[PDB]
Amino acid sequence: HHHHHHMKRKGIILAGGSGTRLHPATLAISKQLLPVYDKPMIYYPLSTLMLAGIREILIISTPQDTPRFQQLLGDGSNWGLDLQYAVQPSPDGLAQAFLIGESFIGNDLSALVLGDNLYYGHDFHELLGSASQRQTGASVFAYHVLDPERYGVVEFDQGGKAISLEEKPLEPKSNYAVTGLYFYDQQVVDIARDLKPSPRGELEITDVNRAYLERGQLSVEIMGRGYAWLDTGTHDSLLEAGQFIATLENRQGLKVACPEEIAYRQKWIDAAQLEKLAAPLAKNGYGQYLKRLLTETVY
Amino acid sequence: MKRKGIILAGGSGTRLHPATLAISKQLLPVYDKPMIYYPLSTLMLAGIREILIISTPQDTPRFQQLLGDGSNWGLDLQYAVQPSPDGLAQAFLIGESFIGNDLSALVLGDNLYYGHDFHELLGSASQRQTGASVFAYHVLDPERYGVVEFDQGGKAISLEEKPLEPKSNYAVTGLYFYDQQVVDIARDLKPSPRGELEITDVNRAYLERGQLSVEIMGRGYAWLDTGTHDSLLEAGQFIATLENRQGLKVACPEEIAYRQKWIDAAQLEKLAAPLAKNGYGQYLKRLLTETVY
Amino acid sequence: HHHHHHMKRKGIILAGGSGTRLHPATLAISKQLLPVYDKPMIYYPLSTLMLAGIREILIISTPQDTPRFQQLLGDGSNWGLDLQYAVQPSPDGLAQAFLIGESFIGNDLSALVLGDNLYYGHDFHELLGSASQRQTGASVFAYHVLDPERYGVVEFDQGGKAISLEEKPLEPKSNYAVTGLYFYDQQVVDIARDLKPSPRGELEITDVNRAYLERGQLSVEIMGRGYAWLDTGTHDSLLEAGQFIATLENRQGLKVACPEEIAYRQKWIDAAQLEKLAAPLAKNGYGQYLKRLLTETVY
Amino acid sequence: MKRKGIILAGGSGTRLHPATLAISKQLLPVYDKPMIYYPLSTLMLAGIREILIISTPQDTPRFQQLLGDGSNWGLDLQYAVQPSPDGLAQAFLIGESFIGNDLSALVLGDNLYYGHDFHELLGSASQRQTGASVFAYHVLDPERYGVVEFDQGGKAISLEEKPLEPKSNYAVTGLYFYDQQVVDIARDLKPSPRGELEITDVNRAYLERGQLSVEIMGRGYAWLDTGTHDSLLEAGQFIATLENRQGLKVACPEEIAYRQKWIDAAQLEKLAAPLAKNGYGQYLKRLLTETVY
Ligand SMILES: CCNc1c(N)n(Cc2ccccc2)c(=O)[nH]c1=O
Ligand SMILES: CCNc1c(N)n(Cc2ccccc2)c(=O)[nH]c1=O
Ligand SMILES: CCNc1c(N)n(Cc2ccccc2)c(=O)[nH]c1=O
Ligand SMILES: CCNc1c(N)n(Cc2ccccc2)c(=O)[nH]c1=O
Ligand SMILES: [Cl-]
Ligand SMILES: [Cl-]
Ligand SMILES: [Cl-]
Ligand SMILES: [Cl-]
Repeated sequence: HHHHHHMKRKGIILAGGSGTRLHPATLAISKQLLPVYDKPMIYYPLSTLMLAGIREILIISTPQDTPRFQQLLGDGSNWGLDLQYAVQPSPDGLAQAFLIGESFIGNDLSALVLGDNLYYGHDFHELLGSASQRQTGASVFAYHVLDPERYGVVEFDQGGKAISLEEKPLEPKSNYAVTGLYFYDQQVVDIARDLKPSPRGELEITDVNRAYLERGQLSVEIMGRGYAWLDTGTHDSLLEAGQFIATLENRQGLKVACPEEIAYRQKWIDAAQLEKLAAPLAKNGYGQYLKRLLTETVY
Repeated sequence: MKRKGIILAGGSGTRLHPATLAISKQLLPVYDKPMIYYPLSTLMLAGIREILIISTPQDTPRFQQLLGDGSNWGLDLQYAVQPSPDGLAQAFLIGESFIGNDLSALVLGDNLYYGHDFHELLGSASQRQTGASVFAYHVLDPERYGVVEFDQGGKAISLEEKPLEPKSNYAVTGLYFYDQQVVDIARDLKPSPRGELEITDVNRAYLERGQLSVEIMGRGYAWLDTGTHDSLLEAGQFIATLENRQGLKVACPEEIAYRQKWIDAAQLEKLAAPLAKNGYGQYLKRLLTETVY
Repeated sequence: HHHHHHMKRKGIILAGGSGTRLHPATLAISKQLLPVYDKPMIYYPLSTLMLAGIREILIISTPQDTPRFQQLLGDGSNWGLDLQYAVQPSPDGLAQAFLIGESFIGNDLSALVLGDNLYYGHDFHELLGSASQRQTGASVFAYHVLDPERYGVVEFDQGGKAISLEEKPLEPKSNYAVTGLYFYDQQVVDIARDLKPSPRGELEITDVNRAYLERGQLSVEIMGRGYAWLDTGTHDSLLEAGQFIATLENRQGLKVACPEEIAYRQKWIDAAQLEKLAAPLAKNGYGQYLKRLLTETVY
Repeated sequence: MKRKGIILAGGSGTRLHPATLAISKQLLPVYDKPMIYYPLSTLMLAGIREILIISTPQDTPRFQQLLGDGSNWGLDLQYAVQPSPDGLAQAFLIGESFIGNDLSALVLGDNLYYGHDFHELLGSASQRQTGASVFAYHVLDPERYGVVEFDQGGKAISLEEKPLEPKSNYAVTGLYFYDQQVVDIARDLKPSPRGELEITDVNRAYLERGQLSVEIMGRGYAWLDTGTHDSLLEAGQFIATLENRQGLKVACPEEIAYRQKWIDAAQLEKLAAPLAKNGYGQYLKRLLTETVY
């Protein structure tokens, strides 16, 4: 039948099971509900989507922990967002987010973020706003790491054009890992639907990204060394991520990934709404921070 | 007589929100294990195997999920709820039937202890069949705690809960040993000016009869609580620095049960199987074949 | 007499005494020779000047420690720089750098950096290159901090124009501290010469900066929250600075403030020279890093 | 008999360059004090007051500048040089005349110890008038150290220096107590395959005569060395976490001398005056008026 034709990019946060890998620390709750310093891990990637201008977001978690994500985040209305929830019964891979979120996505552009990925740096807002406005094809970010063999790895020719993607290569072609933030057009769900599980039994995001690469529709932007991309893969790196955020925040007196703040700066909530969000947290440093935001100009 | 143990793992209010909005503090990790493994380990090192875990209505089921009935670790665990955070002394009313006619010990669910001959420092408090024993520890900010005053001869003469003008820098730690008198003392407590049933009031009751032993926990011991986001990060880094230097874990309950002969080599072997692919299971398997002094 | 008229901006690092403040840790050596993680503190501000394109640099230290700075840094030729040395017998204030360095500066533009100031962030190269190219007036950077009362503080009108500078105000007009990096034109030495000591007995850089402000020649650029400006004011912040750098470097496998690297990327030294600098450090991670730089493209 | 002490604070080569290019590692800070305060404090806690400090030619004058003749702290300090890093056992040749006919103890200038009843753990090694005493400690990477093998009954039967295939995870720490035999044993040592005079060879010489006491330093003690940039940062954070929690310092030599009665309240008062405006002087002044148990 006939369709008609007349900002809308939707977001997805994958906040499912980290299996048994960080057990026993994660036996009683999801990794993405563990705090990084002063706030739940999931505030960080949520803030990343918000900085990209995305207000309609699906959170994918396990059946066991969806209610706790719901208690924490609600339907998003407090922060000028709309948050929806979906469950992932079995951790069958990151590309399953698109099958799980098919109805949520509809006919729109989308972005996927890993619920345990934290980014920090300058003009991040601008770096994200950019990729979001590129409507067709896919956009990813490559970042120089010490251990590229743990990641999807991008190979570049001498001109600096991406020419290949390999998932966890034993002999990486570069030290450039693909980060856990992905922007996609309307082709992604069909590409995902045609994926066959890898030898590990999982539906691989690198296969989605390779599909765009083969079509000549993959933009790979370098996220330079002056950005911090932390993930919380080990107990040791989770501790480092906490110390990192604590050092920045205690130095600056400004928070990284405060959603109330980001919504306020985006004009998604007003001063009066922000004041209401501060009232219940007024006795701790978090509510006090929100209060101070109403009476200060921050450039 | 036998001594039963109680871990109070109740609500920290809104103090660490939003980090703790979703889940209680004592279910969160300190480095590589849930915070509550640490006080549980403290009780186990005092030789206590019958333990009641008290937490909020919402999270008691989740402590139950995490720890089970304890039989996998040669423990006997029971659970109870504290409907509202109305004071630490409520532990003895909530746990009155659990305690029965036995000796007891209470540990706070967010207290972490590290040091040498702990097994021995606890055993000597555990051995007193009469009176109460507590530990005093020199801190920078005594006003946050129950504060003990000593006379010139080193005798404890007063306790004040969160004084505006502390008499010393010696705070009472969150580990308490009691005789058969504590339930009856807790039953006669009146709420304090802050609307709480105070553990310090209990301790003062023993002090007034000359039945409070106040042992000094020396500077060569580490007492950490997880009261702020900053100190929480400090506790994790501390445990990480010790464990990665030594190749030995602090407060691994499976290891402690095994060393106490509460489980045998074959039970530990079974416990190691689920986490065989990660560091924790690998650690437990290694405990089967290594002599550690 | 008649003068004639036909990149040349010179740099100065103040690396003098921190008094007794960090004693006893600084009894046996200068604070600016203490390592921050894996390299001496002074590598960081030196790298900052290098990133600004400055190759001619004066290091001001105490008589006691100048030889150790000389042993460490030499005359700069190894790194495509020229380094000169001057002593500050008594810690009489930061603005004394211009009287001490008067002959070094000559008729040129200049930049002053504090030897204990560390900066990290994206397009820092570009942010510095910018200020260096502004030839007339002065350029400074303002950064939101938790404790502005410890610093020179800048006040802005509602339009965002700087209107006042106050040195360590008990009641700061904003949370914007002036950072320890300063770019000056040819007027600075005369302004410094006319300074009278403050009540603390010191020649204040904020008085120099106010002089430019009163003339309408002070540019104050915001260094945003996605940049890290760390100083090493306390034992606690020195520890945090070390952990910060260690987390970035171990994540990325790239160093912050490696002068050999920066000189190589600036074309001030070639591959063969870099190879020679790596030979003596070949057994440790530092020399190994320098070696890897010859065989890798880093964007 | 009296026991003299030696701190070996010599060169770490190019291993931590460029951090240590300008100055030796043991002059750098661990948190708030120079690294060498920590082993000095260890000797002082073992009751040792006559101490020889051995370092590189370049930096001995700077240890002399930092520490003086020790009389301000009720110590008797002397200095000597190790012209080249030719093995720890060189300490006893360099210090032969210093030692004379007395008992001795050697500590490495970059070893940091923390734990309870250290004063007591050292005093019991200090009391042996015959033989040698060392401490073994469970580590993750024993191949970096002198490694001790035990039989089934817990007896030390072998030592290997940096084995490719360690017999256990028990490393010998950098603190050694010796009787009058050590100089003569060191004098007969031959350089090892690595061109070093080995402390492990000295220790094996005592072991062969059944005169090596190998005490276990338990897991409740922290032994830190500052061998890598990473571990250096871990040592500082560890000391910071303890000191800021307790309001008490680890390895403050002025305090240790005062508690040992080597200086009096009036001497400490004078020592506090120079740094009165910072935390360290404020700490020392506070020690005059506070009972710390
Ligand atoms: C640099 C870290 N990112 C970040 C930024 N940039 N901002 C400023 C900002 C948010 C949204 C719209 C305009 C400005 C925050 O408030 N919180 C943040 O966490
Ligand atoms: C280092 C803190 N304490 C501790 C000790 N001491 N032990 C040894 C031990 C446990 C039970 C019976 C005998 C010996 C552990 O296994 N785990 C520990 O956490
Ligand atoms: C982001 C931290 N700054 C930094 C940067 N940007 N670079 C890249 C660079 C240096 C000079 C010219 C072009 C590129 C380093 O090599 N070391 C650094 O420390
Ligand atoms: C915590 C490590 N040990 C330590 C101890 N034990 N003491 C107490 C003490 C010193 C000398 C004689 C009697 C008592 C310190 O003053 N500083 C210390 O660093
Ligand atoms: Cl920014
Ligand atoms: Cl002690
Ligand atoms: Cl960058
Ligand atoms: Cl122990």
